[PDB]
Amino acid sequence: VNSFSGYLKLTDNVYIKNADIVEEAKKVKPTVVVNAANVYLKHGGGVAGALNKATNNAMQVESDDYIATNGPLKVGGSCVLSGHNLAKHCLHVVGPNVNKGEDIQLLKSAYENFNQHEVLLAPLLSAGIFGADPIHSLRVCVDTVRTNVYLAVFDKNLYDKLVSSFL
Ligand SMILES: O=C(O)C[C@@H]1CN(c2ncnc3[nH]ccc23)CCO1
Repeated sequence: VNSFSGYLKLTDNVYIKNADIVEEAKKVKPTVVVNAANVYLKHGGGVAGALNKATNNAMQVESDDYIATNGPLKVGGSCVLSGHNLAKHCLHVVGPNVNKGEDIQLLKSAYENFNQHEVLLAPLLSAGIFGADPIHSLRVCVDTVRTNVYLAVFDKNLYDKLVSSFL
């Protein structure tokens, strides 16, 4: 039993809710919140901008030190950093950004990072300003992630479309 509330069950291990991931993280304080990161960990907008703003820019400060030491992530890759006031840990995962021409096949590699964590609160990778089709993102999630994932979808209209079209 866990503290996630109000989710629709899509499969054995995938759950979905119309929610603001920032507000959901603040309420649940999950072990892991996933950030929709880029390779530079520049958290300017979308989910990343919202999560970083909620940490009062502490996420960005920590991320800048990470990059200065380690260099950029790979598209499809991830790193574990602090969750600050939102979660124990933040798993920064880089899905491909269609608006940069990155290969959508890398979306499966991106979701594979979730399998290193037993339970996660996450957004749909490569959705929103990353330019991929969220219906496709949900399908890849369900077909790739085997650990327990709680998906937060900000947009109510999109949430309803994702549920209604789910096979
Ligand atoms: O979850 C969605 O509905 C789609 C994502 C969410 N993206 C966000 N952008 C800025 N702030 C945010 N807070 C929470 C989500 C979020 C934008 C669109 O793609």
